[PDB]
Amino acid sequence: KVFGRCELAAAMKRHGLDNYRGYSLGNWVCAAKFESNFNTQATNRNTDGSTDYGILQINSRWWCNDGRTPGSRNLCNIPCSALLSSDITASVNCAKKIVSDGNGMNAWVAWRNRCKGTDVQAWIRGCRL
Ligand SMILES: [Cl-]
Repeated sequence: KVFGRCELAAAMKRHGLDNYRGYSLGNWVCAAKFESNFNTQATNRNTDGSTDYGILQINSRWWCNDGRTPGSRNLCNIPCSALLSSDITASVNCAKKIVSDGNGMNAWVAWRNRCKGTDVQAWIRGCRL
């Protein structure tokens, strides 16, 4: 599924991400935009052979099992393919674990490089939340 901007903002809002660990909703929408372009089916292979999955490009190196990333972990205890649903619940639940961990949203490369330090409020402008 390719989410609309406000559609995704609303979904993230009702799943409790607004100001979760201090990260306002626009940060989460911005992260999803630059990770997956709002596409729940997005997958990308990393140089080390792990793969990023879904709307928030969750990495099999640490967070989910795909059975093809030797030595990796599965900290969200979930098959990576489960992070590709049209329903964002699994990705949000895993994201909340990731963001509470250590370096916060810096765990998402696209967030650090494209959202952090910018005015992210524009990402939720006009949305019915
Ligand atoms: Cl292994």
